[PDB]
Amino acid sequence: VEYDLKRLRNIGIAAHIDAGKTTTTERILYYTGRIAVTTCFWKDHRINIIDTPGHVDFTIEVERSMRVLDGAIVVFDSSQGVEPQSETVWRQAEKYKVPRIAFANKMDKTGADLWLVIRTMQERLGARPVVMQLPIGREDTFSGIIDVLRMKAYTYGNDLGTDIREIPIPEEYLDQAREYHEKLVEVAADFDENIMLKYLEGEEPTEEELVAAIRKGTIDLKITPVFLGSALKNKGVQLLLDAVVDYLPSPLDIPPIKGTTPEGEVVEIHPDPNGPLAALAFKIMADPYVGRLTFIRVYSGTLTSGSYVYNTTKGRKERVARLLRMHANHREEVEELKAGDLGAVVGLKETITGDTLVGEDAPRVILIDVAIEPKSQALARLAEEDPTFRVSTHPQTIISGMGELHLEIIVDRLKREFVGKPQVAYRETITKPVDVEGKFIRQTGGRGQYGHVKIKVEPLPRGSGFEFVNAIVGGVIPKEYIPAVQKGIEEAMQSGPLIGFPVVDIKVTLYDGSYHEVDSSEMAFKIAGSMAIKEAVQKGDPVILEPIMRVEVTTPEEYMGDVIGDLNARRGQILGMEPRGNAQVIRAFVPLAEMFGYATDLRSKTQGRGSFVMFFDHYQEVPKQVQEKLIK
Repeated sequence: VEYDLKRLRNIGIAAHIDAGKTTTTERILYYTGRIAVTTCFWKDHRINIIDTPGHVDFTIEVERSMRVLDGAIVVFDSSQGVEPQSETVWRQAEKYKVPRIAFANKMDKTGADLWLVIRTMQERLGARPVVMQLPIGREDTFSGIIDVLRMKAYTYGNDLGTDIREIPIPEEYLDQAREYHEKLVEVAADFDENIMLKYLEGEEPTEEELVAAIRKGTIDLKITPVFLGSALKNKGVQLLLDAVVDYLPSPLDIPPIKGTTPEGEVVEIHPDPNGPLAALAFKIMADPYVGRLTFIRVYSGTLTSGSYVYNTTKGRKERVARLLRMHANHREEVEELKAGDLGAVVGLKETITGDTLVGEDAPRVILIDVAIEPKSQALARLAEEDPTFRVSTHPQTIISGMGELHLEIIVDRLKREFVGKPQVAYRETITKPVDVEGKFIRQTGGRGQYGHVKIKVEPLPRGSGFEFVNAIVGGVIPKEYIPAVQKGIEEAMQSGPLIGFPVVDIKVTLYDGSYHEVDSSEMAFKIAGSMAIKEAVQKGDPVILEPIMRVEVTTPEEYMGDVIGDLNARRGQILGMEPRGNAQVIRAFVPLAEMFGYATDLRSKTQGRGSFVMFFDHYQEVPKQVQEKLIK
């Protein structure tokens, strides 16, 4: 027992609400247990069920769940083979090379057709599905299940799990079974010479040889075993578990994690339990009792309860208080988890998500501007984990950042778990130097105020910041007011003359002005300060800056032309492309303003088998034809 880096099946049930992700989890977990990272045992192995995002899209969150897992059981809804949805989910496991197997769920629901799945998987995804098992009974008849590798049936006696008897294949499926068993002994062959030499001879091979070779190829991305059953009817669950132990890679099967070490250089973090530790923080979940739980993954070394760790990605030092293994039914406080395994280190503050946690003796290694925004309790927690969004100032409630409506998730991680105007991040700038002037002649009723400055606004290199300098010689504007001025100015850059966005990249030089020996004030040189600007922005040929992005749309070659065409309409600058195994990805530079709704546009133009992703690339003007629209 204890541990073996070998007996470690780190998995995630990559699916969707519907395909039956949860119940494939509920049911898996129910059986282990008898005979954000749950765990348990199955026939000598520790199975680690690293919860997956499963909200169809949204990558950074999806991605994270993908680089911390090893297998990936993709469950398709039998009633419809690769429904557009399951495809992208596949696509994610594709982009990350995630070894996987597949479950032909709902194998008793009307639509039910194993082959419809295999057919589609072979067609649309273009993967080489092997055929591990055959169902007995049809859809609303679905009783037993035929294992074509060992040649034996499993007749589930009911929709509970209170009955199950191994049986010799009922002769009604003797031939069909025997046909598929041979296609199997044949795929094996591609992967194991020794087995082919026995195929060419009618000499059936060893079960190991078979199951072992089928194992090599899966872990190799050359095939994708397929199993079938029914979660909510309790047909095929156990077998799905043996599949996991049977063909999924353990931590030493995958390829070692690179990791940045200073002096740069990227290196190899292997799963050595007797070496210097290196962990990663992937998920944080506040706990009602015990509180803020950090969910780690131990890449190198061993982590022991009560140990001083050091968080490379943040400077802090941390005392890993105690440790916890979440279980379906009972948390499990433990004394140490060596490289390969994962869990909860309770008591951590300062440390976040995506953070590397080394040892105080180990060698230290580190393993967007949020451009869109709408309008006490909540926001602090939803800020516990999510180094992405931002609680921000501005003229007044503005959750801000990242991918369209991931904002909305915060909204349903708010008003559910706990508006309007999703807009772009424009800026404003002058294009030609302008020299100006402010004045303020008030009587305020009884106390005369006065302030008059003369300035010179100029364009500064895109990227340069703000610039204030003084030309006032031997006071004409008494040294005391200059600051009231720099502040009227500093307020003006909040809301540009045009569309009212942050005036940027300018060089304000104060050079002349005037004052009254008693009528002046501070609030008078702040007023004229904030006039000298607004005028001087609307009088230096004001522009509007905006976020040209960098998209990553993925179309199976099938629509790959009306995309590169509609993409074009997006003021887009397609620059390159590459083929992602099956389909093809076409990167581009589409001006952020041109993309709201885009989810849907790509949905349509491709039978929803399309997925884009975008990361803010930069700023640059927008030509009059746009600015003229924008300013209207």
